[PDB]
Amino acid sequence: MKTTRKGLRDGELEKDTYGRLTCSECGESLKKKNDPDEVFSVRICADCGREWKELR
Repeated sequence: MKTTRKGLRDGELEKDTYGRLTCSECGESLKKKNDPDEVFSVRICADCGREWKELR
């Protein structure tokens, strides 16, 4: 899954006051899904139709 570090530089994701990676295009905080195998957070945009890996 694409990493947030990349999306940010591209201008798709943005950091909030609480360091919450959300799609700057929508503004609304993305829905974080469970990650059993992944040891990090994952932000998926149901509006844009994409996913990003956020390292906490």
